[PDB]
Amino acid sequence: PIELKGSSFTLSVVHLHEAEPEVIRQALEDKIAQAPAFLKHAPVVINVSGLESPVNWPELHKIVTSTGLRIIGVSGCKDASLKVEIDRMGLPLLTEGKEK
Amino acid sequence: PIELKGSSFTLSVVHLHEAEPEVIRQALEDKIAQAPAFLKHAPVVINVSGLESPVNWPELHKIVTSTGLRIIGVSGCKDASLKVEIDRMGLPLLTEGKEK
Repeated sequence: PIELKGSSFTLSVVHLHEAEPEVIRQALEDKIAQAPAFLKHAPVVINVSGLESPVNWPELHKIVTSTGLRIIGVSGCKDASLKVEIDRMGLPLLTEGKEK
Repeated sequence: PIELKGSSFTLSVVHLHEAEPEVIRQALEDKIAQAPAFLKHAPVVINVSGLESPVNWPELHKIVTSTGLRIIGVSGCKDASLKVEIDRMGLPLLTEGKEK
């Protein structure tokens, strides 16, 4: 009645780099206008490896979703208390594979 | 400030087969007890290709999440009104790749 399998999926990953909350919002909006086919309502993994601790995750989360991007999970997290904040929302942490 | 990339992820996929709502719940619980490491709170893609139209998605959704599985997206959907019901929740439809 129920079967558990592994599978490869090709997901879009938004690599965030250290910047002011308003600069991030602006950059995301500009990218959605530039690439509407790829980014309008896009389900995405958020890569936070380019961010510097401490990350204000409730704020960043609200900025990303405010743009319509649907956050699948978060990759590149090393910081322990950033992990706690991500789990509090119940978002998966994910491990990336080869570029696709 | 922001970079868009493609990447491969290996996600767990729960292949659902046509069965009574209560039989599905039972099977999911048994699988969580059998394989707790792989399935307790597991983020998962739900494959509905083994299901027969019409699917009662609000009901099935509530049964799957009731067990603690976190639904990443849904794969194998062909039925058009099942797609509508899935989008109403804002869940991504996903395309599977090679077994991993």
